[PDB]
Amino acid sequence: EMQLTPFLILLRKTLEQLQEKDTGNIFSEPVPLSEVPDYLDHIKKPMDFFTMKQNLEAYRYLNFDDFEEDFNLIVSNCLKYNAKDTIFYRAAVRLREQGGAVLRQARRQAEKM
Ligand SMILES: CCn1c(=O)c(=O)[nH]c2cc(C(=O)N[C@H](c3cccc(F)c3)c3nccn3C)ccc21
Repeated sequence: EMQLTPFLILLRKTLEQLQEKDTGNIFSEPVPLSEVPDYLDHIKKPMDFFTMKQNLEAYRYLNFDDFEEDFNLIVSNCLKYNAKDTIFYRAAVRLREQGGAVLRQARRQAEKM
C-alpha cells in the first residue's frame, strides 16, 4: 500500500547499488549461450542485471520480494552452474554477502513508504 513512482525510484537506486558490487560486470548481461552452450540444460530461469532493469521498467517488480528473488537467482544460478573452485562461484558468494546489507537497507526504505 504505497505510491508506485517512489517505489520504482527506490528499486532503480537499489539495482544500481547491487551492480556496483559486481565490479567485473560478470552479472551485467545474460550468460552468453554461445560461449556456454549447455547453460540452459541446468539453469531453468537465467537472470542478470540487464534483464532485471528491463523487468523493473516493465512493471514486473511491484513488491520488494519479487525484486529480491530475481537478485537471488543471479547468485544461485551461478553457484549451481560453476564449480566451487572457480572465481565465478566465489564472486557469487561475495555478491550474496554484499548484496545482503544493500537489500536489507532498501527494504527498510520500502517499508517506510
Ligand atoms: C558470471 C556469469 N557467468 C557464468 O556463471 C558462467 O558460468 N559463465 C559465464 C561466461 C561469461 C562469458 O563468456 N564472458 C565472456 C567475456 C570474457 C571477457 C570479457 C567479457 F566482457 C566477457 C564473453 N561474453 C561474450 C563473449 N565472451 C568471450 C560471462 C558470465 C558467465
